[PDB]
Amino acid sequence: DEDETTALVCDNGSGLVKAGFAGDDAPRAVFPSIVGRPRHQGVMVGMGQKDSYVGDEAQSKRGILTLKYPIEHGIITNWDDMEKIWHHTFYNELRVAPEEHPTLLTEAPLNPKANREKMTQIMFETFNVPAMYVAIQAVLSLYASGRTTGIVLDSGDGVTHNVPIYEGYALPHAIMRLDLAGRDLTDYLMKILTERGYSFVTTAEREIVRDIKEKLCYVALDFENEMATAASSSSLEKSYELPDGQVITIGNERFRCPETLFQPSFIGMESAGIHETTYNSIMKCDIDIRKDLYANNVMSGGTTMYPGIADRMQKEITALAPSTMKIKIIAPPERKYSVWIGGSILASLSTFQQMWITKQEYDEAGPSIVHRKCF
Amino acid sequence: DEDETTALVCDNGSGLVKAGFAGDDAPRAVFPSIVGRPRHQGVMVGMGQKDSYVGDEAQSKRGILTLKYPIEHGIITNWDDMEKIWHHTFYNELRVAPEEHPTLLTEAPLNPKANREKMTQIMFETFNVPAMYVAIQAVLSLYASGRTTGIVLDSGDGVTHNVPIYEGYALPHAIMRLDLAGRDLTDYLMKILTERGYSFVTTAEREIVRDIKEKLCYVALDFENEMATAASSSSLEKSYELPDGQVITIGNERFRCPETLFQPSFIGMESAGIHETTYNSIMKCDIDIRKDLYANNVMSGGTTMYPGIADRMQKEITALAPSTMKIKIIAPPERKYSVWIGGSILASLSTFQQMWITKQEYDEAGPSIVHRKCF
Amino acid sequence: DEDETTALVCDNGSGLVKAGFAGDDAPRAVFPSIVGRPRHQGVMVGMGQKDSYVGDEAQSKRGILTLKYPIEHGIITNWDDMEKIWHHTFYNELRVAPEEHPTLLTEAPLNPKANREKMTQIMFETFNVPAMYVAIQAVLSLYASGRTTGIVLDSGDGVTHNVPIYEGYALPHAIMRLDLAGRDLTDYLMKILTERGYSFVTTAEREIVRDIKEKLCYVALDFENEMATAASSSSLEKSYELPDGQVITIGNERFRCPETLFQPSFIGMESAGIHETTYNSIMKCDIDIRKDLYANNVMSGGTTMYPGIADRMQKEITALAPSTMKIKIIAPPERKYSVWIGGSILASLSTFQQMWITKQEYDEAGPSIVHRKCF
Repeated sequence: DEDETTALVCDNGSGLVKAGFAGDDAPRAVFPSIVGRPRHQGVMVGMGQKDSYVGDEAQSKRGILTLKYPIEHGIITNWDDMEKIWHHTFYNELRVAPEEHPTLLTEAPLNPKANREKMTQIMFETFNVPAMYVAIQAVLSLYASGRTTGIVLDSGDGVTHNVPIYEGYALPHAIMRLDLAGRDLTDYLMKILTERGYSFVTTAEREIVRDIKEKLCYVALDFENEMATAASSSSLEKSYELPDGQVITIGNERFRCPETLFQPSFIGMESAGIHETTYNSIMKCDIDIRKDLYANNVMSGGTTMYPGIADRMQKEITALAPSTMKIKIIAPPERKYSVWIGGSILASLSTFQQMWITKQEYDEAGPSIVHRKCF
Repeated sequence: DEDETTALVCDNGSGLVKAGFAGDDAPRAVFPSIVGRPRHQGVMVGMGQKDSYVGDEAQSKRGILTLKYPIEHGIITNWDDMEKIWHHTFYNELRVAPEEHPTLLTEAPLNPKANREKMTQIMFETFNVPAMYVAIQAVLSLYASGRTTGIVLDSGDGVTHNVPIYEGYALPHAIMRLDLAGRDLTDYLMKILTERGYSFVTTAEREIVRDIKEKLCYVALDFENEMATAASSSSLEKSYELPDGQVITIGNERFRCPETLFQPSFIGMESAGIHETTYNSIMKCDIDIRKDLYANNVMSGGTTMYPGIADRMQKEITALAPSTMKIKIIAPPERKYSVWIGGSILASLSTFQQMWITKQEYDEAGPSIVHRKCF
Repeated sequence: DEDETTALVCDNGSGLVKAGFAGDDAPRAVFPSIVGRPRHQGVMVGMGQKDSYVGDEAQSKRGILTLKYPIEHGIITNWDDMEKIWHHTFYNELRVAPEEHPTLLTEAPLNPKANREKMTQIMFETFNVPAMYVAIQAVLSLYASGRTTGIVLDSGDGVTHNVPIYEGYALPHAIMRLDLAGRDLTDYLMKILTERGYSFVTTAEREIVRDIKEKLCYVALDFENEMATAASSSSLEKSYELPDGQVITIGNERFRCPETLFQPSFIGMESAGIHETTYNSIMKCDIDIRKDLYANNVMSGGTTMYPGIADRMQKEITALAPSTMKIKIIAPPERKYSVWIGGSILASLSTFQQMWITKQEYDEAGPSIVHRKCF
């Protein structure tokens, strides 16, 4: 803010990319993370007002774009289209030069070592940004929620991580990476459909599977109790019309898919569901740490959107843990965008200075600097 | 035969249609799959001893036939001419009534739902065939080979499939379709030729492009290594004169087209060439299958017809995959007809009892019978 | 041999399972202790030649298997895969029926009540074995060493125990269990590396850390003196190249990791190291027993494998313990396998018969039989 280190905020999420100024309630420019290259070349018949297709203009008219995804799962296949993406982001809708103001970015949990310096290198050395920082996705949520201690589960849509939080910042040991997330459930559902006879192999119908799950699917109170229920037909089979060709009936699979977070055995993971993994991180921390960790439990992300994810967690948690303190699960009305919300709040507040990384700080210790200050 | 279920084998594919009886090791009748109706027409002036033009007599004449192609990419646009095609197939060269003997047919991979029942309807209802079955094209090839292990890459000519095989039938989950195939190369060569200065837009010269490619074209050991070699004009440019009235000099382009099978970037595909696609299919189908798959990889169809196809695969495969097992490429002397050869053996053998569909099984499970029995 | 006992010897160890006949110099059949199920489902394409993957054949494929470990901390998570493991052990390489001959098994110290009987139940009632015994791991090592009294430290890999031994057998009261061991050191090394800038979160690099530690690591003599030495780069930093693409420099950390064995303070636990706990076990024991205990000290297991481990013990032990008697540390040329090289002597020998537990005795006494004959 006016030759101040503050930080303009860009969230690099799987669905859309949100960017804007520090100290502002909502993002300015929003577009899909895709960059166009030719798909059926033939040669250039003519070019539609630009060399490469990037952002909102590209998605609306589709076609030429190969639907190349620079960012997914937190990992980037090709850096070259990225330079164009930030160009569209700052110059076209923000209407401000990146050189003039500070930049804040969101850090996907357990991201590769190469990416932090590479992302930073483009903005400082290439475009001369006065300062910039990449924020920890899990840490931001805790301050936004208004709690100073606990355990936070936070997934943007790409990956899911369990990060315990203490008065001091958490370090690698306790934190674990989980492969179960909301996008995963959409992919998982197609796999189960195979036994009756329904298949959606191509990306054209990929969107449809996602649509089916959020409007009609729900989370079973207990999978073991309701399995017996599936023999009869009433609640499990519901008539639904898909606009394109045929009727689809889904019963047991509607709840079988959501059941994945609590029952990983069907999908194929060694680790137990989300409630079991929560116990592991809390247990190995320092002994005075535990009493206020249990009081605050935070559930967030796309996979917690279902009709009652929060209710299941309380029964199970109290059985294998100490009974000397309150157990409560906190789930905000809009936990899915809790990731984005924390980042905007950080920009607004000046408490954020201890947390961030300076350009000079990167070469004092080298490429290992991101690990040194954050997880 | 006479009443035993056995089989009559008729193969509908991208080149020619082969028909015969089970227990027989060679085809009885072969003709191109084309049916003719008037072209310029002018109403009618008489009949050329054939109401509709079908089979071997038709192709030699050319001229009158519309060159209507009943089968494209595994999909048939018009079924009315189909009835005539089988009429020529069984009644003339075979000299046996379809009504009298059971029929075995070949299934084009990832074929549309409408076609299985439609094909079945023509035989059992219209012509009263005692029994029939449709067999999956990738599965048949492995038995002719005699191998009980190995991966089969097979293309009729129209399409390319990377279906996994383990002495059984594989589900839709592990099978991929590729838009890159042997007929494709013939079409591709005209497309690339446009930058150089040659055009073959009309259908009259469509046949000619194929002829150029098979006799003189070859597959470069490494495209990256020989690009430099292009400047020297000795091996690359050969003087060939086309029978009609033009001279065509082809150099870099002769191997540039073959190069397409291993380097899709010039054509315009997001996926990597056939060797990479093989890795994609191998990772997903089953890990334990891999040790025996690399040793026994099989290349078949029009695509692998060009000399030197087997050697390139050996160098490329070891770079992105495990190095704990033997690497060899197996291409039989007549891999182009490998699809048909395997099918005859299944008809001949009594093992196929578990694997086939009877005349009233279709009625018992309804239109959904094909899906119930096979993927 | 067939008529009476003699007894087969099977050691259920940390990395390999050894089985064989009595009176034998070495074990007959050895394989890794792992059982596989499908890792990523996608049901089955063909079959990997077995319903379940067990032993040496299973390890070679290593991909499709779930890497489920039947033995951890001397505790078995799932009994069902165990039945298959013994099936491979006796029928495949021994080429003798378990039913025909008696079985001897190694007992992990301070093991759960359920396990002795459960292990016994499978072999007797399920397979009708004539006789089966489980031996005390700490007791066997002492006889192999040829010493009748002393303090024995023995760790296979999973756990570390300090059990003092007198002319008569020891009982729970004067024995201790430690969670710090040789496999722990492999895990421990990753935790320290965080300060320098190296992190290996995944299991793929887990194996690599183990490789680093045994070839170059050593155990520092008096840690407090050596910290000043840390400034000098001649001994602490060595250049070593990792096969997968990274450079690893280990200095202070190479000796600091082994240090944890003697200095628990760095990790954050209030549990004392091996030399302090040695004092604890001896103090508990009767007053006229200590003088012969101090003269002979036995060190064994993975922990004592590193060069220079024996010398440190002499200096440290006398500091907090009495100085009125000779202090000597005895380490055999091979102590890692000392666990296994104990059971063989008291298996081959006829004397061992009085010590063991047999079929009828288990039923006659009941669930209390393990306690009745052993501490």
